[PDB]
Amino acid sequence: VNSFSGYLKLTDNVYIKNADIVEEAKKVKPTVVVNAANVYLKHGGGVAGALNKATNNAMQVESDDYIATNGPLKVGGSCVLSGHNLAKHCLHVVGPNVNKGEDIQLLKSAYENFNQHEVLLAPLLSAGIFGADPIHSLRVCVDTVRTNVYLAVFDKNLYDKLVSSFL
Ligand SMILES: O=C1NS(=O)(=O)c2ccccc21
Repeated sequence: VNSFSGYLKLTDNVYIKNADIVEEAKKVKPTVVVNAANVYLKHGGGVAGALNKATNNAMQVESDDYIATNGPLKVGGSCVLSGHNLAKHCLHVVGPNVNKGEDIQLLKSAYENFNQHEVLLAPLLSAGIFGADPIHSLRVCVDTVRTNVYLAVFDKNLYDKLVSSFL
């Protein structure tokens, strides 16, 4: 038994809710929150900008030190950093950005990072301002992630479409 409340069960291991991931993280304080990162860990907008704002920019300060030491992530890759006031850890995962021309086949590689963590609070990778079809992102998630994932979908309209179209 864990602390996640109000989720619809899609599969053995995947759950979904219409929720602001920031507000969900603040309430649950999960072991792992996933960020929809870019390779530079520049948390300007979308999920990343909202998570970073909720940390009072501490996420960005830590991220800048990480990049200065290690260089950029790979598209499809990840790193584990602090969760600050939101979670124990933040798993920064880079899904392909369709609005930059990145290979959508890299979405499966992105979701494979989640399998290194027993439980995660996450957004749909490559959705929103990353330009991918969220229905596709949910299918890749279900077909790739084997650990327990709690998906927060900000947009109520999209949430209802994801549930009602789920196979
Ligand atoms: O894919 C998406 N995640 S979201 O809920 O932020 C959203 C809002 C509007 C259009 C698309 C999308």
